[PDB]
Amino acid sequence: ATGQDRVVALVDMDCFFVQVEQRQNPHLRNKPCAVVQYKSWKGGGIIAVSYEARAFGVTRSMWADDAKKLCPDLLLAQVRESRGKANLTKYREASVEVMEIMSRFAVIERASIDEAYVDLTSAVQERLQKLQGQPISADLLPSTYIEGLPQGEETVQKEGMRKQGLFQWLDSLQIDNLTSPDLQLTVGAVIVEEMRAAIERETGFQCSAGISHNKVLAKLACGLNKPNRQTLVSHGSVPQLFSQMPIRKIRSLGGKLGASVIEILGIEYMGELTQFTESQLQSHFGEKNGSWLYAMCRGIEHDPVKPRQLPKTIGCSKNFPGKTALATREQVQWWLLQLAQELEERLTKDRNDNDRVATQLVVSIRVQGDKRLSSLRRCCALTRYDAHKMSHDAFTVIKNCNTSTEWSPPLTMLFLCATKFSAS
DNA sequence: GGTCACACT
DNA sequence: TAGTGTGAC
Ligand SMILES: Nc1ccn([C@H]2C[C@H](O)[C@@H](COP(=O)(O)NP(=O)(O)OP(=O)(O)O)O2)c(=O)n1
Ligand SMILES: [Mg+2]
Ligand SMILES: [Mg+2]
Repeated sequence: ATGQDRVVALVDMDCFFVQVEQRQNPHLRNKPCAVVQYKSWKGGGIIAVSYEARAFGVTRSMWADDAKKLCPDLLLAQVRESRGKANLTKYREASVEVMEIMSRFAVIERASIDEAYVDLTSAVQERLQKLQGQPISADLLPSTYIEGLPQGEETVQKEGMRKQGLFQWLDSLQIDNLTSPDLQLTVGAVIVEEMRAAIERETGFQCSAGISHNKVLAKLACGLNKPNRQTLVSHGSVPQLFSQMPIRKIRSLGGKLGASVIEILGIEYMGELTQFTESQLQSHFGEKNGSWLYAMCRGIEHDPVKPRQLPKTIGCSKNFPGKTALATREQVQWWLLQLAQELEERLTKDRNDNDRVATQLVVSIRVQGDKRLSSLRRCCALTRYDAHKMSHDAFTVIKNCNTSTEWSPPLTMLFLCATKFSAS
């Protein structure tokens, strides 16, 4: 196939944590902004950045003190601290607002706290049926961009260029054909406009979206015209788009695999992948990766949009870097208890909200000087939503790790995760 | 820094 | 694992 079977959208909130704080605090609005956690060290780590702030070069993971140097006026919203650790409840709850709205339109997959994939194939056919032999107006796509267009003097302005590109696309469109993938993408884009308007109107949160035939392309497209804009990436636009597209850009090619792909094949762009036979790619990167790469560089992916509105696992973690590493048994127990308590609060709310219970508890830790995020992973049955029992059980699981009332080596990280959810 | 999902074997 | 490592937000 040409992988034009489905219409898929990825909707991603623009600087989400910042928006949540901005909505709550009007003074932050339309200003260089960032969300930080753990203010005491280096002003705290920046985890979210407003677009005004990004203009000053402020970036995520940048110490607030350093960010201040770039942007003296930068406004900061602090992640809530509960029980001595960052609490992300406000953002999770804000995420639910967005997810619930999106769920109304189509079957959604929660890719992250601030984004979800949508399969609009069914919705599109019905809408196509609803409007018959009906030409699609540009007004229905006020925030839509057509990648690769315009092509072949208002062009000086970005909005003018967007209008020209959109017009070229629409004039080209043949609406008398229901089957056409481009038409389907276009109608899908119309719905996404409606979906995004509903999100903004109902939550006050602005978002961006990518409309394409698969998840990878939808995701890539979404990023192209952020913020507060949606981009339609057609099948035909892929060759030109991928021709200069760094391999790392494609989802899942951001890490080692992307590097090896680049390193082994001596190429920099997605498009260059077309040269190679499927076997060739399979030989270097194996059976699953090779097939995925071969199809993907051709704008073809089959990964389905999973029907998962609600997350699979609920986890609590904290880090005790460097000196702060826990070197006493009582210390480990107290922190396990703090994690367990928050987990219990989240688990209990989850059970009431989602009608399910977690049957398995996962405990993960890191010892100092270990190069691995997890020094050890251990699991024990989770039979009660009791923080004291859970923390007590977790200690039992990891206690042996200690080497000779004091803990050695000191623990750099503690992780608690509830998993294996069951209906209740 | 804190949470995720998932492909391994 | 069951338990580890990858890639993501
Ligand atoms: N390393 C990261 C990346 C994201 N996040 C959190 C904070 C973000 O606001 C939120 C959403 O991630 P994101 O979509 O990658 N970025 P954000 O929404 O902030 O800005 P956009 O670029 O998407 O407009 O998750 C995080 O906590 N740690
Ligand atoms: Mg976002
Ligand atoms: Mg995101």
